[PDB]
Amino acid sequence: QIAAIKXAIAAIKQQIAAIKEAIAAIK
Amino acid sequence: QIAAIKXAIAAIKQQIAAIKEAIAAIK
Amino acid sequence: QIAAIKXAIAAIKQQIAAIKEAIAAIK
Ligand SMILES: [Cu+2]
Ligand SMILES: [Cu+2]
Ligand SMILES: [Cu+2]
Repeated sequence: QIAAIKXAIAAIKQQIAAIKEAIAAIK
Repeated sequence: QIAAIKXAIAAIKQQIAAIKEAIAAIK
Repeated sequence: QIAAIKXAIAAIKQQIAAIKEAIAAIK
């Protein structure tokens, strides 16, 4: 369960980076 | 504590999906 | 490990709030 939480957070970090890039390009 | 972490991640997944939709509509 | 997961989630919550503000200003 703890390793699954760590994996989910790792995928979320990746999506956050992509979202910020997209918003940065617009701005 | 572990179940609280799982709940927080579930809410974050939901917000990520809504953010990507909004950015997708703009793009 | 559990406290590290809690810290990572706290930083993610902060980034989500900033992302939603930026998207809200655009919309
Ligand atoms: Cu990786
Ligand atoms: Cu649900
Ligand atoms: Cu703080």
